[PDB]
Amino acid sequence: ALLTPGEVAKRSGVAVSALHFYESKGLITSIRNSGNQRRYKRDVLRYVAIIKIAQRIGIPLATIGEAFGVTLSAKEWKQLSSQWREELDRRIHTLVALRDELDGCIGCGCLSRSDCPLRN
Amino acid sequence: ALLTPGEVAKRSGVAVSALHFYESKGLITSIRNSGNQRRYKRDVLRYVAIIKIAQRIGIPLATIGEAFGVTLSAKEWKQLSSQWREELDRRIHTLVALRDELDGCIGCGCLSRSDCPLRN
Ligand code: FES
Ligand code: FES
Repeated sequence: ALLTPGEVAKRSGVAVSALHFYESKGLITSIRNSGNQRRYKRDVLRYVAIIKIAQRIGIPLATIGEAFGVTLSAKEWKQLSSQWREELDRRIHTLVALRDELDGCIGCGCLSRSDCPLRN
Repeated sequence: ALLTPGEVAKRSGVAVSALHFYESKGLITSIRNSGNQRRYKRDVLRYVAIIKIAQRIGIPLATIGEAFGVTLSAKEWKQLSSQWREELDRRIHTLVALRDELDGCIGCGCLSRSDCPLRN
């Protein structure tokens, strides 16, 4: 039912301080009691789980909350999961693009401020 | 011959403070004079140029210096340029790999701590 900060932590593989962070950026929330004695809900593990994946996928921490704006059913996950992949892919290509800029420049070596793609 | 900090800056597109940084991490060097009146050498533009590309390629700032250990002739560039590309590529795939982990998990949505690749 209600998990202690230390519990969510040990079971989500992240420091308590992170749950704080993830709380400051308003990604997860708590329910104080008897002298602000905080606590979290079962599902919370699911979020942090998703949050990590998200970070691992390269999604900026902010854009996380934004997509966290639209019971974390596989239906919902389908969403964040996709928008994020599609995002990952966009990045993937940006590098593949840079990889190519490199490919050309290697044999060159002019590093011309004026014309070298790597330089622009 | 000798470029003022402000000159290397305006012509390399980076703040003077960066040349400082790039000097702290020992990537470029200066030649004080008449009351520590610093100054840089012609070639220095070339380095910073390379440094930026490097950063743009994703190469960690440290590993820059290390590869800066082995007249910046197209011969030399061939080196750093390659080791870096080869590096970029390795990264490129790591994501393509993650992209796939995602691809599978999307339709799922179990986010099982136990078995979900995205989770490990
Ligand atoms: S190094 Fe000459 S085109 Fe880039
Ligand atoms: S969400 Fe089920 S395998 Fe990853």
